[PDB]
Amino acid sequence: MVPPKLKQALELFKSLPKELRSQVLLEYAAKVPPPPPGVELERVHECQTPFFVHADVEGGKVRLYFHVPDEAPTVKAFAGLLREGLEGESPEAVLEVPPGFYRGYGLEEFFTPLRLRGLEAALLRLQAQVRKALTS
Repeated sequence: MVPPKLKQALELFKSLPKELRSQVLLEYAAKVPPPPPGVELERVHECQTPFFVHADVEGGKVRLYFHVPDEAPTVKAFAGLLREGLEGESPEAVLEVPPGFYRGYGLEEFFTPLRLRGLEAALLRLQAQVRKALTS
């Protein structure tokens, strides 16, 4: 099931005031460092913008990597929220995460049911990139 680091962010979100929730989603993106030189990110067709993600596990922790060209706030926001409650997590917990772990809160109403389509692909994709790690 979804980890705490995340459940916390979400729980805190649905708990935080909308107005704030907005500023929160922003901060998150602000807390999104760039990937290392070499790593290869896969574009997320599902999403309109050229959103590149890359899930992996080094040692015994997961390593999330996002790349936003237009540095979209709504695109980065999520990308951040993902790592916010995944970065450092396990490759099994990150997989145990459903494609709609933001429904039981108040994120969907933030990134719309459309924008989600793309954001989602992010997880689904990563989750597909993790399976490898398991036996990488």
